[PDB]
This record gives sequence, C-alpha cells and structure tokens, in this order.
Amino acid sequence: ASPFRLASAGEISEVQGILRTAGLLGPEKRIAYLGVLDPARGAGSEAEDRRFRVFIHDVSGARPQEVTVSVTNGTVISAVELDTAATGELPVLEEEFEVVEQLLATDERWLKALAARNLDVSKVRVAPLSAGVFEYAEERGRRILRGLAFVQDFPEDSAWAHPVDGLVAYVDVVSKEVTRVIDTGVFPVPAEHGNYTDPELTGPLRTTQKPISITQPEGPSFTVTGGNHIEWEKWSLDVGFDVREGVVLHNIAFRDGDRLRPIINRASIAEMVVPYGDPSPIRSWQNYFDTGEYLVGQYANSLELGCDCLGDITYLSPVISDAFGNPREIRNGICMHEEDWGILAKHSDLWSGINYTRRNRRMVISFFTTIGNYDYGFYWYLYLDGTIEFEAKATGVVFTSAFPEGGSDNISQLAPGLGAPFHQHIFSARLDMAIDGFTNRVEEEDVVRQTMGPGNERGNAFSRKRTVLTRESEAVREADARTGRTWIISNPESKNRLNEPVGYKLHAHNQPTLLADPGSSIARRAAFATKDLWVTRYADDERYPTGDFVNQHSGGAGLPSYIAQDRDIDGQDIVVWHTFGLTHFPRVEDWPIMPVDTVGFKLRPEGFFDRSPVLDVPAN
Amino acid sequence: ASPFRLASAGEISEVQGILRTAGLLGPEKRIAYLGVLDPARGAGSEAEDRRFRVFIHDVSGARPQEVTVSVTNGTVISAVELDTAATGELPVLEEEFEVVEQLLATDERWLKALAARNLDVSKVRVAPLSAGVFEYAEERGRRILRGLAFVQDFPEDSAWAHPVDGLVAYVDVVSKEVTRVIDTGVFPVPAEHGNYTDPELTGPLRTTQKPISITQPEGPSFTVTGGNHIEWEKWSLDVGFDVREGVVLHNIAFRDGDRLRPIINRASIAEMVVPYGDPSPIRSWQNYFDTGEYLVGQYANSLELGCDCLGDITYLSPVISDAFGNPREIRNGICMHEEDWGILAKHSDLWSGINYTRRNRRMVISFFTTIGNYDYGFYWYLYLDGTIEFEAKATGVVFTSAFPEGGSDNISQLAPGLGAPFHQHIFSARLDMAIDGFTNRVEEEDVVRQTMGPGNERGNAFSRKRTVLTRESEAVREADARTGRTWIISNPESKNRLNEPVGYKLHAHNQPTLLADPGSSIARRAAFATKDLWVTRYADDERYPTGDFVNQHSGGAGLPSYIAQDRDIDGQDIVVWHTFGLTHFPRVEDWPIMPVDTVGFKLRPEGFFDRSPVLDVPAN
Ligand SMILES: [Cu+2]
Ligand SMILES: [Cu+2]
Repeated sequence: ASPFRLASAGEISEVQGILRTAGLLGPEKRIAYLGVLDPARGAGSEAEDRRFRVFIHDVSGARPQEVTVSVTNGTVISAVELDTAATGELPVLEEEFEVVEQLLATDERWLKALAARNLDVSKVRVAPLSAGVFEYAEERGRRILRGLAFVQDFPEDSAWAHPVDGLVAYVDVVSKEVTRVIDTGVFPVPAEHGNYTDPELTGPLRTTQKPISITQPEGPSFTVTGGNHIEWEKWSLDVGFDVREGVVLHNIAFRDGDRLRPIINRASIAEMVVPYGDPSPIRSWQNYFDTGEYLVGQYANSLELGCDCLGDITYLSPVISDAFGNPREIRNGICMHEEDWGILAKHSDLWSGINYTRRNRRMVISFFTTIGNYDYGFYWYLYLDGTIEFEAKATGVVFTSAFPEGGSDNISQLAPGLGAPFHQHIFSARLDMAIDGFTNRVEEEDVVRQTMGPGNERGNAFSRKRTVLTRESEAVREADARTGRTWIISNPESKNRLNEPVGYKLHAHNQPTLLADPGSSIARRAAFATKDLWVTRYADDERYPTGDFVNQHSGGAGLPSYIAQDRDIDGQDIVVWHTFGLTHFPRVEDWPIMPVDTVGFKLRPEGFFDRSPVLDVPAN
Repeated sequence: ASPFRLASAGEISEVQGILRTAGLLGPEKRIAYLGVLDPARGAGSEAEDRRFRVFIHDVSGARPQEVTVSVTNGTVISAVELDTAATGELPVLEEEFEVVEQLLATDERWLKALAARNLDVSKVRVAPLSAGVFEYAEERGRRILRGLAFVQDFPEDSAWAHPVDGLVAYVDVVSKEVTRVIDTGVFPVPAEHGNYTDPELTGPLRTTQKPISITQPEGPSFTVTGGNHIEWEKWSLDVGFDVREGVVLHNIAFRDGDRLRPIINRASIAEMVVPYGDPSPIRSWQNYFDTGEYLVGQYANSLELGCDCLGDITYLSPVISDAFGNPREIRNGICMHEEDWGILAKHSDLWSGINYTRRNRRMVISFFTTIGNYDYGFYWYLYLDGTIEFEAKATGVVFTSAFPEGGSDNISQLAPGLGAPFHQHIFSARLDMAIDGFTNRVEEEDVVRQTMGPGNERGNAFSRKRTVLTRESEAVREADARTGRTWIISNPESKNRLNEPVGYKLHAHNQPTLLADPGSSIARRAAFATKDLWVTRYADDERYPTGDFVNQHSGGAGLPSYIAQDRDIDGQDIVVWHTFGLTHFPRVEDWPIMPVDTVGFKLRPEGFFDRSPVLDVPAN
C-alpha cells in the first residue's frame, strides 16, 4: 500500500485508541485537528511509518497539546504542551459555533440591544466569526469569538438579507462568558428578502433550457488504484486530503516515454485570507483565514451527480476525525473526471496539402467548501500538453451590512438600505517543486525592450531577460504585467536535447495583492499576501504561509521568518509560494446569490520536453 | 428579411452584374474586397437599401477603384479612383501568391543563390509575404511582395522545418518583375523533418483515450431565424460575416423581462498584427496584418464535425466573392453550439437549511482561419449571467529561421540548427457600444489604497476611484494590473433600481502591448497596438484601427488621426477599441506543431440588472 494513501476510518480509530490509552484523550479533551504527516524526505526505507499530527484542545481551560502518533507502531511519538498566548489558538471547533448564539441569548446587554431595535431574539442568528489580534489585552491567551447578528424572518429565510448593523459581541467560548457587547448606534434592518428559491423573486422558472448530455460509453481514460493513485494520459499523481488544506496533490509526474518524470512533489492551497475593506468598527476586525482558522476540508460539501459534477464522475470519500476522534466520512467530497477542452493543435498546410486537427482534454479534480456565507470550489486541471492549472471558483452569499444614508467609499449598495463591504479573496499556493528531481532553481523572466539604433535596429527587436534567484532574501518577488514577468522553475542538472535546462513556466493572473496598509494587523498576520511569489528552501516544519496556529495569533511566524534564514535556493530542494487573489467590489448582480467569479494560475512546460508532448494523440 | 442578414450568392452575382453593366468589371479587373455595408445610423426607414463596398484592382497597372453598389436599386452609387501611393495598396490577392514563386523560378540571381546552397529549385517553396513600408523608394505606388524560401524534401513534407536563411527576394506582382534578390550569406538548412503525421516522429499513437460523447437529445436551446438571427437564453444577436473582419456580431441584446435591452451594436476584431522581434535584415521587415492585408475571412477553414467542433453543432456557410465577382461559399465556416460551463451559483446555508446549486452555460460562435503557417480560432462566448467574452486560440506552425551557431537574443532554438524568431500576436477589438442605447460613457476604474490614520483606520480600508473619459484626446489609456484597472461603459440616462447608471465592466488580460521602438515603422502603421484602450466618437468611415488600406501604407491614418478631432464622448454614440496580444518566445514544445495558446477579454454586467439575472435558471 502507498504511503500517500488517504487516511482510513480504521487509522482514525487507532489514533483515538492510542491517545486514549496514553491518557491524552480524556472526556474533557477535543481534537481540533488531525491529519497524516507526509513521508520524510529520506523515504528510501521500507519503513511504512504512518504518522499523524494531532492538536488537542482542553474544554476546561487547561493547556492544549500538539501530538504526533504512529499508527504503524501503535505508540505516541511526541506530545508538547502549547502556550496559545504565544504561538496562537487552535482552529475553531464546530461545537463552539452554536455557543456564541446561545450565550448571547441570555446576556442582558445583548437583549437590551435587540429590544432597542424591536427585534425578537428567537429570530436573531449570530455569525460566529474568528477574532483577530487587535487592541484588546484581555483576549490574549483566551479563546475568543466575535458575533454579528442577522435577522431571520422564518426558518427558511436568508438571514444575510437582514444584517443588524452597529452591534457586535465578543465571547469567551471556554469559560462561557460574554466579554463585551458594543453598540455604535441603531441602523434600519433591511426588510427586503433575499430568498433565491422563492417563486415570487425568481418569477416563473425559464423553460428554454434543453438538456446537455455528457457521457463516456467506454468509461474514463484515467485509472484509480490504491484508493487515490491516478494514471491519466501519461500523468501520474496521488490525490490526498487534509482537513486544513483540503485536496492536496502528491507526486505529480509525467510519463515521457519509458521515463516517469517528476514535476511537483506536493501541491496545495496552504492558506486563504478574506480581508474586509470596511473601516467601520463593526467589521474592521473581520478577516477570515478559511484554511488557517476554519479548516477548509472540514466544511467540504457532498457533491451531487448532475448538479455539482457533470459527466462520467468518480468520487473519493475522504475520512476526517470529529472532535472526539471518531471517523467522519465526507461522502462524495471529491469529484474527478476528464473533459473535452477544444482544439489542441491545428494546421491546414497549403504546400503539403495536409490538414491536421487534434482535440485537447483536461483531468479535473475538485471539491467545494462552505464557510458561513461563502462557498469555494477548488479545481486542479491537468492538460494533455503538460500544463497544470489551479482555479478557484468563489460563489455563495456576499457578506452584508447596512448601506449608510450618506453613502460609502468602502461599501456597495445591493438593495434599498442593503450594503456589502469591499473585500479580497487572497489565496496562497504552496508548490513543493521536483522538476525532474529535487535540484531546482527559480528564474524571473522579463520582456526587455530594445532601442532603435546602430546594433541591429529598425526598431523591431525585443528580447527577454532571466535573473536567477540564488538566496531566500532575494526570492520575494512582485508581479509586473507590463514586462510580461513570469517565473521559470528549472533543473540545472537535467537538460533537454538542445542542451538547455528543463523547466516549467509559471503564469500568474497579476491581480492586485493585499491592499491593507503595510502597518496594519492583517498585513502582519498575512504578510504572504503582500507579495506575489516567495521561494524557500524546503523544511519539514515549514508547512504554512502564516504558521501552524493562525487563530488569534500575531503575524510574522510564517514566510517572513522562514525567509530570514537566507538559505541557498540555487539548485536545491525548494518550495514555491504563489500569492493570488480577487479584489471584490460587490455589484447589484451579486445579490441575492453570487454568480461564480474566478482566479488561479498555471504552469506550462518550458523546454521540459524534447518536442511537442502531444504528437502521439490520436484523431477522434 | 433582416438588413443584417448574410450576403447571399444571389446578391454577389447582382454586384457582379451591376459592375459589369457599368463597365467597372472588365476582363482586366479583379475584386480585392467585397462586403455588405451596415445600415446607416438613422435606420428608421423601411428603405431596405442593401449596399456593398467593393475594391477593384486592375491587372494591367491602371488605378484601382473603391465602389459602393446598391443591390436593391441595381445601380452604382459611387466610384472613386484610388491613388495607392498615397492611401495604400489593396489587400493581397490569392492569385498573386503563386506568382512570386513562379517568377523567382526563372530569375538568374535567385537560381545562383539556390545553386550556392546546392538546392534544387523544384523543391523550393516561397512564402509570399506582405511588404511593409521601409527604405525602398522604388516600391512606393507599386504592388510589391516579399518571398522567403523553405525547402520541401517531398510533396507532403513540412517546408517550415527547413528555412533557407540569408536570402530574400522582392517581387512586383503587377509588372511581373523581380526588383531585388538579397543574399547576406549561406546558412546550413536544418535537415531534421517536422512531419507530425509521420509515425516515426509521433511513435505509436496512444490507445488510452476513451471517447467523450457530448449530445443534446432534445436539440439546442438556441434558435436561428432569417439565416443568422440567434435567440439563446435571453440573448438576442445577429451573426454577420465580412471577408476582412471575419465573424462580426450585430445587435447584441439581453431580454431583461419584457424589455429587450441593447448592449453592443457591433462587435468585431478590426485588426490583428504579428510583428517579429528578429533584427536580422532577412526578417526585420516581417509584420503580418492578417486582417488588414490578407483578409482573415477569406482563409476561413471548413470546420468538421467531431474534430473542429464537438457536440450538437449548427453551421453557417458564409458567402464570399472571388476575384471575378463569382460567389464562393465557405462551407461550415462558422460553428455555433452551447456548452456546459460548470457551477454558476452555489450555497449550502446552515441557518435556512437550503442547498442551492445552478449550472452555467455558454453560447459558442467560432471560426478558424489559416494564413500560411499560422492558424487562428476566433471564439465569442455569451454566458447565462450576462457576461460576454472573446477568445483567440493561436496554433499552427511557428515561423522558422536558422539558429545562429553563436546563439541569439531574439531567436529560440527548436531543433539542431533550427530557430524561431520572437514575435507578438496583437489583436484589436472594435466594440460599437449601445449600453441600453447609444448614450454611453467610459469610466476608468482604479483600486485606491488608503493609509492607516485618524479617519477610519485600522489600516484595513481600501476604495475604488472612477474618472470619466470626456473627450477623445484623453481616451487613450494604458493598463495597470497593480491597481486592478478596468473600464466601465455606462449609460448616464438609464438607471437601475438603486438610481445608479447601468453599466458593463471590461476586464483585460493585461499582457504587454506593442514592444517595438516608438520610432519604428511598425509603431506608426500599428499605433493602435501601443495602447490598451481607445475610445472614439462614432463615424461611418472610421471602421479600422489602421485605416481602409493597410497594405504597403504608411501609418497614422487610423486611430491616431480619428482621435485628433477631439470629439465629446461623455454620453454619446461611442466606440471602444481594445488592444490585446500575446508575446511569444517559442519553446521546444511548440515544435513541430504548436499547441493552442490563448488571449482575450471579457465584459461583465456592472449594475446593468436590478439583481442577479440568473435567479430564473432551473435545476437540472
Ligand atoms: Cu467576494
Ligand atoms: Cu506565435
């Protein structure tokens, strides 16, 4: 069995057993995070040592713990007591979400706030949001959550269409107490509904759509062995799954005639922040670290055939651990299918009289996650020509507020009295590079313009420049669309038939990076968001852009600290961290339900192969 | 019958008849261009005056003519004698392409050049390329073409794999004479074949691909009436076709509940240049104006089912005029079909317990054109959410040269001794805007960053700015990815329910624009390529970025001259000219047959509708 196989229900149970037997999982203990560790770099051993990292939270206030367990040997390898006031709080627990609404329901100053608005508490939903690190000294070391109210006229009503502005409440989820209730003033609560399923808003459903049937009479072209190993059109890879990172890709290799060539050792979305541009004290603290604080994989939806995934679909049902160590299965949490991608190559030659056309195809691996109001779709695509692409589809319900009577520079109006604060959706991709092996380097490519003159000039010439990033301190780069800036990851010790280093080029979308002031709190906690690309020397403990504990933790602990080591990255075991996001100024068309918008990046072969890798594709 | 219907064979014949009867189409006359004129702005008349513009070339050296004909009345409206030395030569004729190879075959200094390379003339193909405007005074007023040689080992051999560097020949196609033969020196002619159909290069064709069947058991959701009027999912438009511009789109409107709302009056790719960055005297003159000089529509391929277009396809067979006025039909020259586009909107709400998912779809209208070595696919997409997108797929065979022994800064090596000069593929989209009517304006939107401070600052706030482009002189804009710059075309006199101007936002890819030195020849002839966006006040005679006669014409005559009028564009009949291209540094993977690369832009509703326009889409 492959050491990259998905964690099974049985292994989860074993971890529960081991932690219990060791006296680490008492009735007052809760599992905040549990996931397999990747095999060590020197995995040249038959030692199928299947390890698990666990974060244990204590419900009675005692110190939490980080624990590494070996399911293979049946023992606990290590256990360290965490000082959350220093390194950050553990990820938020699902069972804590309910608590904020329940506590506030009997808080006297909260009830007074609702009475001043003539709102019935039974109809007030409270969005349990992560608390960053701000000016509240009494929050340090404590497990705090922030709540924002939304009115729900009836059980099936879209509470998001009725935000209760001017009111916030901070809650201590462990000692079960309300530390603060802030009321800046009453704001009319938007009355218009936002129910996209109500036939009065949708009107008569259109009957003009004829069905589109996509089928594969002979099954798919890809094969799945060992539960998660995929083999598709020369592509070879292992589809993993982590509750924090979500779908992870291991050992991406291309079968270049007899020789299986590695390209990327491990690919994943290591982090994703959602900063809000509203300066009002009611939401200025709002910044979700979906991956870091909520754990994307935890909230993965169960995808349905025909609706979420169309065509010949093959599902993967990843196994996750609940708060007590019991295995929980995300049924159909991962969709896999290949799809037609139009024309791959084409040419009608006059001289030779030959007409040549070839269709392209892509392998799709996706999953969807729901975090409160937002829904994200993570898509990984592998193309016949050796291209790799990632794409995020952001949908759901936009986070709302009240639209001030005098208008606003940081909020869009969606309906009468209804507003939506400006925000960004910034992602961080962690590419553990293995271009034909682990001896890689990163080159930054710029288009260079030439002046008309003595040396070859009719004013038509233009070139390209390539500077090698040698040390970590100079591997923090910005995008530059004007000069068509791209980054090439190559292997200096592996050459193509023209005697040039094989490589892969990274094409970024060049969307704006983190817009917040450089001195802001979010700028610190999410410094990775301020630059388009970072390259680091590999290290087993350097897993996330922000660090291991993002919840209520001050920033710096991630990329900015890793980089300070100033290690050599010229032909070494390296890691590429790419920052890409969406600056969203909500428009009327986003209400009441937001249509999909996208972002991403792609990697294309750059002298990797000796000639077109698709000369052998057949003809329909 | 609609005044936007495709030109028929019968109308072409009528134009032939009328020109003949008027003594304008003698045996020595040839039609260089023929196409319907769009109905006048004040088309409030029942006057179905079907007019045609014609460019008549004289084979014996006499002056050419521009002629406007009325097929409805059966008369010639106007005929003017053209001074090609002033306004430019007519587009290249197909029958002229053969002439350059035939003339050179018996030229003594050409034969000497081939003998010095031990090349047999019968195996030497000559690529008939357009001659720009350079330092040759004897070319002015004359119809000249430039030829580059390529060896073809056998009838079905890829001549492109064997360029004959260091040799060029200028030819006068009307007086049938060779004006010059330049030999800068012998270069070894690359011997390796580039035959992508040869089983020795392709190896055994892979058998791993399983079929993907896309069908619509109940037919498509769109309907075609009047030969070219399309009605699909609230979208309404007329698909036109011009030999110069190719597929053109007229009257793009959206049915917003009872009210048919215009968005774009006329959309087309008004021009596309392909400048080469090689400074060598053998190719420094190379710049194809595919649309302007060769007429894209003329070389449209006949698309085949299953290969070029997959699914339930509906074809359009546009009619074109040959050089003698006879109707020529491009069979299956236009593909039209709708296709699934994944998730449109989705949300699993915790509070309401409602799970909502909707699939997106796109209407595809495409055509492919082959010009020598290059093959281009033009795709127009209409999405359910009101989004409009254009996409160009560039494929074919890369233009080759010899790779110098010492290497080069402007040429990539693809094979031993084989090179490919650096180049760009720059397109110009002409959007005749009609956002809810002809009273439109253009606003440039920039993301503005705010400093942490006294006024609302925790350093998290960010805004957006919008400057209105009022006059033509200030409507020449550059892209700015850093600030997320976009352009909004709105109607000041048409507001949405929130009392804000309805609009559409333009999202550009932000790829580098024309790289050539600002003082170069190509910079002048293709000045439109130096800026990302231009807005002009509409005018019946301002049809192309470069002008009506691009062939051997000096530049300026297009956009830079139109703009000098400095007309008011704030709430007027306006035209948006968007520049977008691909900077191509050939890689090993592009040889011998180039896999598809893409570019484009998209327009998304920006407060156009009162709420999400897709609330009425059904559920699978
Ligand atoms: Cu958003
Ligand atoms: Cu190209």
